[PDB]
Parts: sequence; C-alpha cells; structure tokens
Amino acid sequence: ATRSPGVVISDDEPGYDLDLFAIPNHYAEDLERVFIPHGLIMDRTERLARDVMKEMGGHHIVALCVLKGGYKFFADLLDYIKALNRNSDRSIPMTVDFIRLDLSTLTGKNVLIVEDIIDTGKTMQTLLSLVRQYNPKMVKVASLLVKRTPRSVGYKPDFVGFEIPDKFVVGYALDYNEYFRDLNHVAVISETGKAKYKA
Amino acid sequence: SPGVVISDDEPGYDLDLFAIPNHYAEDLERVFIPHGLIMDRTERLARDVMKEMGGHHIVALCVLKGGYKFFADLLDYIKALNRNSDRSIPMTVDFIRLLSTLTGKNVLIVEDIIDTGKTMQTLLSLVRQYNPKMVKVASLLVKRTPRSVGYKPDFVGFEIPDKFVVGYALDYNEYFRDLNHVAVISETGKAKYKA
Amino acid sequence: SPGVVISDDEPGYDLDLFAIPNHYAEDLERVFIPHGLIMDRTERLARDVMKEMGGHHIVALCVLKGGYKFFADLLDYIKALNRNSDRSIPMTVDFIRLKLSTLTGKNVLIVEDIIDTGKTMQTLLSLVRQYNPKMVKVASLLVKRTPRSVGYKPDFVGFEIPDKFVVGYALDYNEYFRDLNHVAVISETGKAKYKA
Amino acid sequence: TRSPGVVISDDEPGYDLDLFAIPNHYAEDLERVFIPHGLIMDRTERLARDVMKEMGGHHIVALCVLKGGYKFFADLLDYIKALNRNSDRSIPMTVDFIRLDLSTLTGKNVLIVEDIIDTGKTMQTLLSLVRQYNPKMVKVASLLVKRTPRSVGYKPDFVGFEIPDKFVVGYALDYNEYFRDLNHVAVISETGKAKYKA
Ligand SMILES: Nc1nc2c(ncn2C[C@@H](COCP(=O)(O)O)OC[C@@H](O)P(=O)(O)O)c(=O)[nH]1
Ligand SMILES: Nc1nc2c(ncn2C[C@@H](COCP(=O)(O)O)OC[C@@H](O)P(=O)(O)O)c(=O)[nH]1
Ligand SMILES: Nc1nc2c(ncn2C[C@@H](COCP(=O)(O)O)OC[C@@H](O)P(=O)(O)O)c(=O)[nH]1
Ligand SMILES: Nc1nc2c(ncn2C[C@@H](COCP(=O)(O)O)OC[C@@H](O)P(=O)(O)O)c(=O)[nH]1
Repeated sequence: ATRSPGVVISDDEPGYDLDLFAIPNHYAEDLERVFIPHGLIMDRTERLARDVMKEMGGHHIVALCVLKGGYKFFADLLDYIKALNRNSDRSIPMTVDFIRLDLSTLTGKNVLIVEDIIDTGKTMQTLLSLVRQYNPKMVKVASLLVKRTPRSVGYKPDFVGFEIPDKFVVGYALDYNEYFRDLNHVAVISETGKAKYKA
Repeated sequence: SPGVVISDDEPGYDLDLFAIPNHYAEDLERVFIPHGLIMDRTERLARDVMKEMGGHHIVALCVLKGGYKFFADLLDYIKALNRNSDRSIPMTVDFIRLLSTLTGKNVLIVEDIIDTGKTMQTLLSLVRQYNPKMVKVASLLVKRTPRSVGYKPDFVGFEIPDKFVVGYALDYNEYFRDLNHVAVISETGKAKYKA
Repeated sequence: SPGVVISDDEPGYDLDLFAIPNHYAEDLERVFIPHGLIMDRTERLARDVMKEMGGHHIVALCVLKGGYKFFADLLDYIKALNRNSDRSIPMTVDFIRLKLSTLTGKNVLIVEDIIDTGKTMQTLLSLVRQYNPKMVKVASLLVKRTPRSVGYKPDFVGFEIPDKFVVGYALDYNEYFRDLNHVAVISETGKAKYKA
Repeated sequence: TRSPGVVISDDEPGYDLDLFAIPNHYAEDLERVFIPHGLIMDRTERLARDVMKEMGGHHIVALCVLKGGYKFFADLLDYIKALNRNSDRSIPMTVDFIRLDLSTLTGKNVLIVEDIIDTGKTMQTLLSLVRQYNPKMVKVASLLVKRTPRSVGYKPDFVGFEIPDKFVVGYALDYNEYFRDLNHVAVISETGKAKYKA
C-alpha cells in the first residue's frame, strides 16, 4: 500500500525475443517471449531488499514465505537482506517462517509477507487479515510480480518488483504443472507449452 | 562416501583468513567451512543426487526448520543440471513440519545438519509407512559424535568434529543468519545471544 | 541481428528502481542497462561466439584500454561452455595496444566494450588483417546509434543504445564509476564533478 | 609481509577428485585438487579488504602481470570494486597490464597482482623496476606462493594460499593454454602433461 508500482512493463512493447537470451533448448517451442531476464530480477530484488530494511529495519523482522512451490524469490530476497545486515556492525536477529494457508511469534514484530505473483490479490488480502489478527507491530507485503488483471480487487502491495501485463508467465519462481523450474527467466508460456505440459 | 572429512587435528582456518562480519568478531572461535567451499561441494552433491535418483520423478522434501539455505542451493544446482539436459524434467518441492502423496515416489529428504541421527531416523520411519518407491537423505553436515546412534545419510557434504557450529544455514537464537561460512560459536557468542 | 535494441522513445529506468552507490546518486541521470541484464545477454553472446568460430582453438584479443570487465565476463561464460563440451579446448588470451605475428592463420576474436563511430575498429581490423589471420570477428557489448558512425557494424553486438554518454560496468570516466556495475547515463553534475 | 596466508600443509594436500565437480575431459589429467573455486573466492574477498585498508584509502594503480592469466586479477578487482560501493566516497582507480608509460606510476599507490610465485625472481625483478619510477607505495598481491627451497627469499605483502611444491593448474593457471575451463586449482598428472604437451 504505497505509491511505487515498481518496474513497469507495458502492454505496448513488452519483453525481449527468445533469441537474445539463453533459454533451455527443451523449452524452445514452449515460450512466446521473455519478459524479465534472471539478472534483471536479481538487480530489482537487491533494491527491494534495501527498501525493506529502510521501512522495517526498526524492529525484529519476521520474514513470512507463502508455500506455492516458489521458494526461489523468497530465498533470493533474503540473501540480499542478509548481505545488508553483515555490513551494519550491529548483529541483527531475524526469524523466517512458512505459511501454507503457531503464529504467536508474530506479536509485536515487523512482519514481511513475501509473495511471488499477485493476480486477483484475494489470496494476499486473505493472509493480511490473519496476520494482523495476531497483533504484529506492522505488516508489509513483498511481491516480485503484479499482474494487471481485470480481476483486481483494488489491493496494493507495498514492495513490488515488476508490474507485468495480463499474460500467463512461467520461470524463475513460477512453474506450470511442476515444469519450467529449470528456467531462470520470467517468460510468457505458449499455447504449445500450455498443452504439452498440461495436467 | 563419508563426504569431505574435516579431521580433528586442525579444525579449519583462522578467523582473520576469511571475511567474517565485524559484529561476529568475538562470537566465533574458528571457521570450519567457508561459503565457497560449501557451494563447490554442493554442486558435486547435486550431481550425485541425479546419479542415484534421476531415474524417476523427484519429490524433494525440506525439513523445517533447521535451515532453508542448503535446500535452496542444492536445488539450484540440480536445476542447473536439468536445464542443460535437453529434456523437460518436472520436480516436486515440498516442506515437512515434523503427505500420503509420497506413495510410490522417489523422495529426497534434505537436511542441513545431523548430530545424534535420531531426528532423521524417526522422520524416515514415518515416510516409509506411506510406501514410497525410494527415500534417500541428503545432509550438508554430519558430526562425529559419541552421541550418535549409527545413522548415515545417503549423501553427505562434510563430516565435522563434535563442535557447535553456526552460519550458512545454521542459526543460534535467530542470530548468525548473515554469516556465510560454517564457524564454531564461541563461549562469548553463546552467552551474548542466549535465550 | 543488431542485438538488444534500446530505442530513444523513453529508454532506461529511474535511479530509484535499482541499487546505486550513494556517492553516484547525483552523478547519474538514468540507468540504461542493469548489471544482471548485461550478464544474461553476455551469456547468450558467448553461445553465439562458440558457434560461428568456436569450433576449435581461438585467439581472444582484448583492446586496451577502455575496459576489461566485459572481456573477463565474456570469457567466463565461454569457459563455462567449454567445461561442458566433453572436449579439452585450448585458448589464447592476450591484450592489444592501439598505437603480434602470432595471429598468422589463427581464429581471432576481437573483444570491445563500446563502439561509437567505429573508426577505432576499422583501423584495428585493417592492421590485424595484414598479418593474414584465418578469420577475424569482432564482439562488442555496446553499439551507439550515432550520426557519427562511419558505417562499421560488429559481428556480435550486446546492446544498441541511444547517443548518450554512458558509464558503468566496463566503462569509466576519468577512472571513476568503476564500482558502478549498471550502465548509466552520466549527468551534467557528475561530468563536471569528475573532470580531468 | 609475514602472514603466509592460508597454509596448505604437505603431509596431506588438498582433496580427492571425486568430492568435487571436475570437467569430464580432465578426469585423468589431474591427481589432486588443492583449492576449490569457491575457497579461492572467499580468500580473495578477504585479500580485497586487506588491500583496501592499507592502500585503498585513495587512488591506487592496479598492475597485472600477464602470464596468459587474468582471472585472479579480474576477481580481485571485482571484490575491491564491491567494497568501494559501500564506501561513502567515490574512489578512482587505474588498471593496467605489464609484461617484463610507466611515468604514470609516480607518486601513486601501486598494487602488483600475481597469480603464482615460485622462485620469486620475477617479482623482485619487477619490484626493482617499479620502485625506481618513484611510486608513493608499491606492494605485491599473490594468489599462490609455492613453498620451495628454490625461493630467493622474497615474500609478498598479500598472499592468498601457500601451497606445497607441486605443479598446479586451473583457475588463472594454464598449461599450454589448456585447463582454462578448470575453475579449481589442481595438481597436474603425468597423463595430463603428455596429453597437453607443446
Ligand atoms: N505460473 C503462473 N501462475 C499464476 C499466474 N497468475 C496466477 N498464478 C497462480 C496464482 C495462485 O494459483 C491459483 P491455483 O492454480 O492454485 O488455483 O497466483 C496468484 C494468486 O496468489 P491470487 O493473488 O489470488 O490471484 C501466472 O501468470 N503464472
Ligand atoms: N546450529 C547447530 N545446531 C545443532 C548442532 N548440533 C545439533 N543441532 C541442532 C539439532 C536439533 O536441535 C534440537 P533443539 O534443541 O534446537 O530444539 O540438530 C540435530 C538433530 O536433528 P539430531 O540429529 O536428532 O541430533 C550444531 O553443531 N549447530
Ligand atoms: N565511457 C564512454 N566512453 C565512450 C563513449 N563513447 C565513446 N567513448 C570512448 C571512445 C574512445 O575514447 C575516446 P578518448 O577518450 O580516448 O578520447 O570509444 C569509442 C571509440 O572506440 P570509436 O568507435 O572510434 O568512436 C561513451 O558513451 N561512454
Ligand atoms: N601452471 C604453473 N605454472 C608455474 C608453476 N610454478 C611456476 N610456474 C610458472 C612460472 C613462470 O613460468 C616460467 P616459463 O616456463 O614460462 O618459462 O611462474 C613462477 C615465476 O614467476 P618465478 O617466481 O620467477 O619462479 C606452477 O606450479 N604451475
């Protein structure tokens, strides 16, 4: 719930062609276009980590990961946060948990909920109400990707990595029928790939 | 077979030989395994896993909560092998709170440290009862301790002396998370960060 | 292909979207290519290089000076491909000064960090060709769309950028901005701040 | 100039080959891995801050000696540039290459970067040639110092690893331009010496 919408990727002109970057060859016909390369994600994630310690560094941080199979972004975000802490000459305690949808550990602490993708946003909103119930000092939501979808409730994430168009993306932290885990770029899935690896 | 064996006669490296956080200067006695050495070993471990379990679909279970870090890096190296194999390979990723889906599947249990070995032996008995095709355990650290039952993981990163270590994936009252290397905690550190 | 094309519509990113050293906050105007984007593109360039001339032994020549980071990273990806090729592939690595008989009959890769007008490379190619090499191709990280270009185009291009003076990654300004890992447009303030 | 760096003892040196990831085409060409790639990186990171605390106050001249190697110089520079990001001032730095315009060294902090020091004759030859251009401060960094009686008694200001007297390859150390894709420092085998002979 802040002004920064993050790195915007418009419907006019999105992403780069597949030939310009290194894609696993078994995914050659399963993707349409690359929206966000792995390294671009890392750079943005590094800035997000500095945004988090800027607004939440005041109290003991509880980093809360959602278990959607996507551990990748949560692990990367935390790595950058730890990188900041090791050069702060104060030893900074931090606890990390996981939620699948005892939380008494959240009382009076800065809670950071980390999400990979936000589409409808009611999965996210549902989690705020449960965490706020345990009376934390503050709750912030980090999201790597926010899709511009008509299924928008109106809820706005605090820390956003990228704002992407309404396409079904896979890669990096997002999978499809447990496929595309070895793909480190965020790319749009094709009709071929959507049918080939269908459940 | 027992992994990289860190003997008892001299225990890793001096603190000033590597870059440790300044606020952990007095809280450590010695560095056993530098971060880079862990990563290079884990890359080989990932190759060993694909060797004995790459036959069928792999369900990788992370034991919560001793440390997520080793699990994250182990799977990163596994995916690296998968994307260069000219073959679309699916993989299940799950976490254990300490589940009947595990029936007839190739299950990989990932632990960051094994001390006595009783936690893992207990976890194994619970998993086998759901009749999995194969269950193997990967452990980053196995300690040489007289308090051990006799359990040995299928995959071992390092065999270390009987000393309380922190860093990389092992914390102490939610401290030392920002420490990359595996180091022995000092008596100062134990008392400074007690609960 | 001309590589990744950065148009002049409204390119780059706001400085607030990425991590930038605080002592460079006022000295930069906009970030064109983040460090990670350079690396992902460079990895692909390494693949392209190890296909048009990466058959056997190559001689990789880095132009001095102007940069070194791009040459180091490009070779790191090349060496990463070689160690998965199931074949021991030797490689010559050396640097060239622009004011050498080894190049005779060799497969030469000239690595450059940026190409503006292109006369430096045209001049460089004409001299190398006189030593009669088996083949000489040029890889460049950046190629600027400038009205000043003679018309030279490299065999391999990383990014095509607007006619703006950029610093970072492998490009400096009076030996400053070396610690800046993103490619960014230097501001008027910084340009005057770090003058020679 | 008396911290010998990470000492690798000689009764049992390094690690077995099967414990780490080694390129398949080098499987028979090596005997023993001394220093894994990641261990080099961690040590190099520490070296980078040793350098910056002594010399790195202001403007330094990073001088690389060309052996066909460059990897260590590039990695050491990367860690140094990583430190200067968290400094609260902009640090200028010049990087150059020399094989044995040197008026540019006068009155500046000169850092000579070496990958391997064996007898040490190369370094003291180079030192005597640099110190006569009157630099404000000239010091030597070396990734590897071999422990050999053939040494002329020269010791570098900054040392990464002190290794036994064996012929090592990998990471910034080639053998007839081979082993460049090997990221670990390993001992070359007899099969390797003949397989990649000139
Ligand atoms: N790979 C991929 N997955 C996506 C995409 N968009 C949504 N998802 C999954 C969704 C939860 O999954 C619903 P299900 O399949 O489990 O029923 O995530 C958003 C929810 O958290 P929201 O905020 O409530 O909308 C996408 O573009 N690519
Ligand atoms: N950081 C750190 N932690 C250690 C160390 N040795 C043991 N632990 C914790 C122990 C579980 O701790 C129970 P708790 O008291 O924390 O609740 O893990 C081993 C069991 O899984 P085991 O195999 O059954 O013995 C150590 O050297 N360093
Ligand atoms: N950092 C930075 N440097 C730039 C830029 N554009 C040009 N240069 C330098 C120029 C050579 O330097 C001339 P000097 O400084 O020695 O006088 O490189 C182009 C020649 O190779 P070209 O192809 O012949 O035009 C730029 O945008 N950023
Ligand atoms: N790969 C590899 N190379 C080594 C090793 N030990 C020495 N070298 C080369 C030597 C110069 O090479 C002489 P050449 O054969 O090229 O003529 O470097 C040391 C001189 O700088 P020093 O200090 O004066 O003795 C080693 O263990 N492995």
